[PDB]
Amino acid sequence: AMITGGELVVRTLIKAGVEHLFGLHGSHIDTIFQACLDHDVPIIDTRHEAAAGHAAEGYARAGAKLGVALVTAGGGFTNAVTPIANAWLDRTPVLFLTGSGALRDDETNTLQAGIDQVAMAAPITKWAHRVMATEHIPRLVMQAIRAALSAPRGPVLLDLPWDILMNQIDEDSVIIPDLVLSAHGARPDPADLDQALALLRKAERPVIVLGSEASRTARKTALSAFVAATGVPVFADYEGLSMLSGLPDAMRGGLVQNLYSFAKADAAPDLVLMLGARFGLNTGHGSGQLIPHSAQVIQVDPDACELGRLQGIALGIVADVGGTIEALAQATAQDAAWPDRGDWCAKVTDLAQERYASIAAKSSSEHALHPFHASQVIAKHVDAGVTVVADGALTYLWLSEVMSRVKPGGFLCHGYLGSMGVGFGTALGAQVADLEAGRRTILVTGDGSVGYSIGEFDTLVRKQLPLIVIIMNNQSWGATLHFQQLAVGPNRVTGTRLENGSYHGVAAAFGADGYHVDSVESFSAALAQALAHNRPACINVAVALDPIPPEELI
Amino acid sequence: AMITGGELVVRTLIKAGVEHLFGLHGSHIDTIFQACLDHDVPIIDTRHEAAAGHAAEGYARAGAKLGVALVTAGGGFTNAVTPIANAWLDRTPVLFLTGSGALRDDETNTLQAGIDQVAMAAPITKWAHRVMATEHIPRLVMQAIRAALSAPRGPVLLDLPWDILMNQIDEDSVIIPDLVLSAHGARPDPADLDQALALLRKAERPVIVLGSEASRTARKTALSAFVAATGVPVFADYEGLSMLSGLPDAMRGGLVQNLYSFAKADAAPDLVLMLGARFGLNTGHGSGQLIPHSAQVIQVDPDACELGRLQGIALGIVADVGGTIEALAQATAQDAAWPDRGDWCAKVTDLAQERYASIAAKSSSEHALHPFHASQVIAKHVDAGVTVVADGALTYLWLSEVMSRVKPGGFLCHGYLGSMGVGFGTALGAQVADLEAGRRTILVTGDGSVGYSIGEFDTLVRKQLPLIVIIMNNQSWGATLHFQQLAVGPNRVTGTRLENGSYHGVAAAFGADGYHVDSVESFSAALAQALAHNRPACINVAVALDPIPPEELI
Amino acid sequence: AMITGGELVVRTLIKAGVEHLFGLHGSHIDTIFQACLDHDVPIIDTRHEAAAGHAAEGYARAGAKLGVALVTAGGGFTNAVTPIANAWLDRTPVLFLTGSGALRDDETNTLQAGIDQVAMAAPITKWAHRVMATEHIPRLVMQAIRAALSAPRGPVLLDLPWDILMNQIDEDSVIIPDLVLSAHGARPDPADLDQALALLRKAERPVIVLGSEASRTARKTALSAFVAATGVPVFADYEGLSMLSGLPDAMRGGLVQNLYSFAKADAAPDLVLMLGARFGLNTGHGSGQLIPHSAQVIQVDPDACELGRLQGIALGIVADVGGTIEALAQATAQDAAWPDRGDWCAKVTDLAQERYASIAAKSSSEHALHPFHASQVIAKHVDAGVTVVADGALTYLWLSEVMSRVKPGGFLCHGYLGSMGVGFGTALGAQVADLEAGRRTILVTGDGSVGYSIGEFDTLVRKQLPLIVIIMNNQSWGATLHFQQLAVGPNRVTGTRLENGSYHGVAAAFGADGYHVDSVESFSAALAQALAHNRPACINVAVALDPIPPEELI
Ligand SMILES: COP(=O)(O)[C@@](O)(c1ccccc1)c1sc(CCOP(=O)(O)OP(=O)(O)O)c(C)[n+]1Cc1cnc(C)nc1N
Ligand SMILES: COP(=O)(O)[C@@](O)(c1ccccc1)c1sc(CCOP(=O)(O)OP(=O)(O)O)c(C)[n+]1Cc1cnc(C)nc1N
Ligand SMILES: COP(=O)(O)[C@@](O)(c1ccccc1)c1sc(CCOP(=O)(O)OP(=O)(O)O)c(C)[n+]1Cc1cnc(C)nc1N
Ligand SMILES: COP(=O)(O)[C@@](O)(c1ccccc1)c1sc(CCOP(=O)(O)OP(=O)(O)O)c(C)[n+]1Cc1cnc(C)nc1N
Ligand SMILES: [Ca+2]
Ligand SMILES: [Ca+2]
Ligand SMILES: [Ca+2]
Repeated sequence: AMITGGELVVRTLIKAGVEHLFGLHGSHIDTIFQACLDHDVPIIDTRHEAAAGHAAEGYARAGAKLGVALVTAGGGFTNAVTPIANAWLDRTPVLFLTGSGALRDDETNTLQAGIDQVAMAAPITKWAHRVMATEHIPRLVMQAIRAALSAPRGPVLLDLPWDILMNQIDEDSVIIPDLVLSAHGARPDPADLDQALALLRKAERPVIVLGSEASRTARKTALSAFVAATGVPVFADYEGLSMLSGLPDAMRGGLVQNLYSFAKADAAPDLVLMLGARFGLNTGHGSGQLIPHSAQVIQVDPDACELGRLQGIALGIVADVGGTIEALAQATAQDAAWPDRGDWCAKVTDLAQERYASIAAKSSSEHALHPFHASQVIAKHVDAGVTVVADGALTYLWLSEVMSRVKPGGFLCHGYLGSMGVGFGTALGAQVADLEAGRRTILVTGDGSVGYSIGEFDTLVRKQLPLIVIIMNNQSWGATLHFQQLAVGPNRVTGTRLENGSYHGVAAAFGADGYHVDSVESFSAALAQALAHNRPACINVAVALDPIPPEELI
Repeated sequence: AMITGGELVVRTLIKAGVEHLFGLHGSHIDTIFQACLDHDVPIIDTRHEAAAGHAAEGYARAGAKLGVALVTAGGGFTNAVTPIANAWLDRTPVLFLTGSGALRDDETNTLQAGIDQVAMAAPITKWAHRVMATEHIPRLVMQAIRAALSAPRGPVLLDLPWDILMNQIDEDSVIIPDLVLSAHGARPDPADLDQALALLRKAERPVIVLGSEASRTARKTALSAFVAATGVPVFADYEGLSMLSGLPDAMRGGLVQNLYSFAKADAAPDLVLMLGARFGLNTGHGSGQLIPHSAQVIQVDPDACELGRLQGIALGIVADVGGTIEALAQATAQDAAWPDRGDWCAKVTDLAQERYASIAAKSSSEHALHPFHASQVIAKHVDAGVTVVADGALTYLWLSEVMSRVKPGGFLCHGYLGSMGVGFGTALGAQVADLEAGRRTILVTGDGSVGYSIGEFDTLVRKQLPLIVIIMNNQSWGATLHFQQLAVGPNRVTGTRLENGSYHGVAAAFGADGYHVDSVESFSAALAQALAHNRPACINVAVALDPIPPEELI
Repeated sequence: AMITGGELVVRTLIKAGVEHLFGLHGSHIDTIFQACLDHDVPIIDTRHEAAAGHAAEGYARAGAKLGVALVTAGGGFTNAVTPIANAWLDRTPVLFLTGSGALRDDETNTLQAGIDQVAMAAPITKWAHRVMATEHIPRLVMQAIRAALSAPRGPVLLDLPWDILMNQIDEDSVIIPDLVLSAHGARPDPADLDQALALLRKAERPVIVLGSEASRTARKTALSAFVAATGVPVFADYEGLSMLSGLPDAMRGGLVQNLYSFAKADAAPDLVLMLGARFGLNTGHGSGQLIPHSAQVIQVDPDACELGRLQGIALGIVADVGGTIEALAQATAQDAAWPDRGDWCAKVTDLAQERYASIAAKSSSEHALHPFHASQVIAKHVDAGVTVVADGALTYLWLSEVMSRVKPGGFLCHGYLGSMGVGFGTALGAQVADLEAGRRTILVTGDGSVGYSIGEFDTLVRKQLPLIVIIMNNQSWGATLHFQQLAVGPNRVTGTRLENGSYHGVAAAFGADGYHVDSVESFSAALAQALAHNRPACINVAVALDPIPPEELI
């Protein structure tokens, strides 16, 4: 009859539909651990709270659902701050559940207390709040979930004092609310949708650019219907890329990065329809190099701040991206009078091929394995049944060159934070979500980045998650070493070299399969072997450092 | 060719469509004052930054547009804090432009610097930011405006360093952006809209409740079309009241407080459609006294946190309230005949009438003028050409009982903050907005509350604003004195009596017309005379303290 | 046996030795009001929380003790923010006690809640904290007081939820702690004190500069002993000025401002001993105009950040200023071998006279009363039995010219915030403290500044505080109008004129004595008459606008 506050948390999460949590144990949060045991709710316990926080992100991004992180008081929270900051800029729906010092014995200099965790998370969350009463738990947890899941998606910090969690109350008096929040996002006014479709109809070279919000809602059947009716080529940033996987080949522009060479071929887009894609790092800021200044821009984003923040736009609609794609498909289903644009769809594909073929001709593995050749080996295994998680710096910049011609089930790369090392946790959580959908997860990381969470091979083995970790070992912090050589001088390299360590040996010591390769053939076999087994795998790949990816210079 | 940073602010403001500013001069913000002088943009300068901030709120609320407050470094900002907090909780679109210490001489213990103004405003603003470069001004001002105007509406702080404002750049080097933000808000998914209407048709006693976001968008014709087609009675909180003024009489429930006596009469609403109305103070929190626990609730709000915040709902839609109303009118114009609902509308009217009649029978002006009788005198002068601003606890609690039967052009009352004294500034700015709309502003306030900004009679006289200030003088901080008597004891009054001061004398000293009255006949005459003149006025009304308004008890 | 949380607050304040509180009533904080009634502890209730907050500052500054402000939830707190910011930069010990929304019904959109008051005050307090349990009240209130009173002095925000205050607990179980904090501040290491005294002994032109921390501890008998033994001239900023009142005339350098002309007469100080005085607005930043670059600087400040922040120093000691003055006196009491320096003490006095005599020759009241002549009239009445509070801009800049030759009991002027209008509240609280010591308080304010808190004449009358309010009426926001004329042009004056209002008429309407004067003779009589009566007084003084004070240009 009397239940704990931690029991109230879990019962509310269950009603919200959460099936997995990611965390690291603390006594402060044991009531949640105990309640999850009773309800058969798995908590994937990691070796670092950061890895657990990133895992919650990866699960959310790969699964297009809510991710739930569970950390303890003090160091538990502070270790989860990078994940929060990452999810903030990436717009990923994660409920960060954290313990804190009991409300009683406030200001007593006790263990794991004395830190204002809410204030620390306030600048990097949609909502950061501390629970003041055990009876408030169900409604506040549900409020937190509603905040995280709504447009634009983002992290929420819910702080649960040890006091509030251990407290026992009458279960018959406290109500557990349902998640009553519409799955269909708000759509544009018909007049705005008409104006958008009217501009798209008279455009000579229209282009659609998808952002992260297009991935969160994942209206794939609606997207295909709109694209098949209009015949407009679709581009996407890293986070929007997996949304292109269900589209016909002739309509796939790929990553927005290869819209760079369009100005030179006098093929700079006439109209650009930005759906969730923001003006920033991925879309070339307000330089006009990707999104042209001469082009008329229709931008749809749940945040009005983003509406033409770095560039003049022709139309700015505040609405949900999933709802807009749904609306665009619905309106165009009865239209049936759209221009051909087959020649324009051929031009965007040829220009993307022009880029890829140019890089291939300049790449050679005559002495050491070229990063681009290493990227191709992975690309050969990438389809709708595979989630690719990208970390490192040169590693991801090289990998992006092969990603726009394959159709991944998921592509989870760096966002605005660009924080090295987030990939391991991200991929771990992604694999948990991929197990549900019957997909395989592959992490492509740098030798520098992998060291951040290399202890997670233990978690892979303990939890039997068949994640394949590919380390692009160029014996250094690559892109930073490249900056030292190019921006300062060839003899000005310090603190960027990493000429030590057997990463596959580390993985083997944790119980995971460890491969080490230094050629195309050996890497091909190791990757094929890793895919064939239902085990955690590490593939340490010896890769050349000298080559400069086009995206580094740009 | 060379223009100041202040010029960039003003040129962006003009391109945004702002015609009035409210502020207090400072040397740090002089470049904005000088630029407004050149462009003939009037800055209504007050005697307190709080009044200027409140005036911008009142201008925003009465004119259903963007209010712009303009304050200086240090104390200029800190004096604007209450207006910011008030605009935050009330959801009013106000751009707060503030000066700050120069970026040069940072951390030099200089005049009006040394306080982190953004950090202070961050917990109570949609966005708070400090400009780092003069070149960034136009895009940042525009971004701030887009943030303020978008759902849910709210205040934005733009911190503009003296250094940044004084700096001069070539006018052709930085472009002034247009306000490219759709005036049409996002609307619900057709499926959600159809479920809402399906519930509305099936309901036996359906009710609509409007909130602040309905007033901000002001889709009056759409609301009228939707209401007439469905025949469903409409209620509103304080801020949504003026949106009932264009609606047919039989469909008017008045203020949401009227729902209280519906449970006793077995007439508790079967269904309630909440449009912008949040679960909180004005709707009876989660008590179920106004919004019944047994009712099926359709809630429409731009913020997902609010959806079923304190009470379980049947359907939670995240969308713009104005866009939703427009979508509801559009859908109900082209569907099947809706049920009559004539008898239910009559029941709503009669219960509101029975409350009004019950108070009138218990109100007696023998010995001293009764607050309800004083409220009736004002009520006989309220219509579409009148904006009523309410302050002062017991004052507005009594005044609310007469506001449902009348149809004001605007009704600006306390929100969640419930800060005494905000009314004067609010009414001052509302009068500026009413002047271009051809309306008259009347402030109804307490003797305690008026003292906060009593120096604004000077501003009324200097700027020739014909605001009528009605002071309900019960010679005390009334409601708080009642709290002491009811909750503690009869001999337990302390710090709540104000048995001093001729407020009509104060106004006269500032040059305003000053009336002192103590009866129905004398107050009627004074108010009639004040309405007949194009002059600012103060009517000091001696009123009884003992009467307890129904709304105080509940 | 069972007592409220508000009772615990008052019992703790009593044990701390507080005899007065300054506030404005709210139901949220009624338990404190009720407990003060029972214990005969006066709460000076004002007409604005800002005035109450400033009153707490003034009481603290004039009394050299702890000031206690008491404000309610929501608007109560936000109205008190300017006082907090002012006390923060001024380093004045004030305990800001604020109500807030009950911890139960957190996140319920209820009255006066939903604002994070702690986060808003965090950037401008030594400590901002919310009380989480009724049992914690006594220890946390005492902790707050210890924080405010210790070096450097500053404001503390203690947030007391309505919940926590109304809660009743067993009085026999909760202990009320004593204030156990040493009144003698920490002193420098003997080696540092020796090095300081050794530099002072060989110096040709040594000067002592006192800051606010010298006033807070007020070690007057120790200061005189050190000055009489060494014969070093003593300067002070506005806040340190009253500490010079017990010194011999030949040792009084006055305000640090007249150290400006020392470089021209080749009398730029050889050594400067800064005691609590910071590098900033009052000491001419790091320009070298007051504190020379060639001079060796010994700086003593409880904050290490301040130790040579804008200028190179020779010795930096982190210690309490009161403890240092005590230590300097103790060491020099047995020394008795100090150089004469009578000629240097004569030179500093002559240079101060040179300044005063130069201004007098340029001042004329032939057409309108000159601000300097008006300042002289006040100066004639200023001694150890008088506290002078200075507001306005030109008003205080002119008044500072006559202050360095009189010996005020107190001088409370603007600090770094420079916030216009703070003077009324400041003076009101100062008068309460002056009633204890048998002193009279005189506020010298501008016509612009007085409008901020002009309703406080009511409080003066209600509480029978004999404060004399002198308004220097130049029909405008003077210094800002001067900036428009000098920095932009003679025809570029907007929003700075105030050609309306009878301020004495306003004061008379509130029940206070109202004088209006426009000549030396009439002002002399009005001031003499105001001093003769034990009543609140307003002296509206017609004063010339055109004259430019030397401190404005500098
Ligand atoms: C009472 O609180 P407890 O939860 O029991 C814990 O916080 C603790 C217990 C006793 C002393 C100090 C800390 C402890 S003790 C503890 C186990 C440490 O395991 P380890 O194998 O390192 O040493 P040992 O105890 O087996 O000798 C954990 C995970 N926590 C929670 C925790 C999680 N993540 C981070 C970053 N810091 C933490 N303190
Ligand atoms: C331009 O800025 P850069 O400093 O060069 C850097 O931030 C970056 C990020 C994205 C693309 C290119 C460079 C990068 S790139 C980089 C090297 C990564 O080395 P890694 O071995 O993982 O991959 P690779 O580049 O050698 O293939 C570092 C250390 N940083 C700074 C950094 C430090 N610590 C953390 C948590 N995150 C970071 N991003
Ligand atoms: C329940 O809380 P209460 O303390 O009773 C109070 O906050 C209140 C009471 C009923 C409705 C709304 C607010 C009220 S009501 C109230 C008295 C208002 O006096 P006034 O003479 O203005 O009008 P009236 O009641 O006599 O008609 C005060 C001082 N307060 C606290 C307060 C103090 N300072 C500021 C800036 N805002 C505030 N709300
Ligand atoms: C150099 O900056 P300035 O803007 O000129 C100003 O801040 C100032 C402060 C100290 C000395 C000189 C000027 C001043 S001086 C000033 C005029 C004060 O007029 P007042 O009638 O009170 O006295 P006087 O100068 O005419 O004798 C104003 C409005 N401001 C800006 C301001 C606005 N609102 C608040 C709460 N505090 C402020 N300080
Ligand atoms: Ca690498
Ligand atoms: Ca009243
Ligand atoms: Ca003046």
